[PDB]
Amino acid sequence: MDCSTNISPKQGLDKAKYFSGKWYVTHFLDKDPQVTDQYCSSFTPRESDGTVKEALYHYNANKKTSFYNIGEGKLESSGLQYTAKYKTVDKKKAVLKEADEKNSYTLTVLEADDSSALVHICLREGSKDLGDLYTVLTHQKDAEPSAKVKSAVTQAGLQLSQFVGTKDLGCQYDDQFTSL
Ligand code: HEM
Ligand SMILES: [C-]#N
Repeated sequence: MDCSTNISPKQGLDKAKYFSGKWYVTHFLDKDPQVTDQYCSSFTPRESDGTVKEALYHYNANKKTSFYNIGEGKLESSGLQYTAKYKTVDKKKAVLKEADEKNSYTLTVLEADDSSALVHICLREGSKDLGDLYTVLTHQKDAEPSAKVKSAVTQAGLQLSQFVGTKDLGCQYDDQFTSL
């Protein structure tokens, strides 16, 4: 399944609002799961001189297992958009696999304000797009997304009610891992 084509970062976005705190996914819209399991996610993005580093957590709400990654990529000349290669780590950040050259994701920020954000993620391996995801983000677990971000969903051509809301999933987070 092809990642979504009309995706570009919102211009005028202040990078300090996006590379701020930690993010929790409150809603996600996944185009074509080759998996039926539903996930929760939290991550902590930081940027310096155009390089983005982010600690990334996923919790499988069906199996009740968690996995961990560290992404690294460069900002585009376009604005708040980056393609990241990623390490696979354990909960203590010990590296299981280094980043490689075939596995990457491209994250594009479509809205970000003081409390909330809307991003798009296209996950790829080699010549294949593996996932396309929109995620609504907030800075605390189950905080309400802002009006601005709900408007950005509607402006992306989407319906917020068609996203999966993560509150109902019994999410568990590892706030230790996403600290720093
Ligand atoms: C609630 C939000 C999310 C959902 C529902 C979701 C869903 C998934 C699923 C189903 C997988 C495949 C797991 C497997 O079977 O190996 C996956 C992997 C992955 N996701 Fe997400 N994801 C979420 C958030 C994010 C975010 C925010 C990012 C990036 C900042 C991200 C980046 C990745 C990466 C890099 C992998 C590959 C991990 C690997 O190959 O081991 N995901 N995600
Ligand atoms: C995750 N995509």
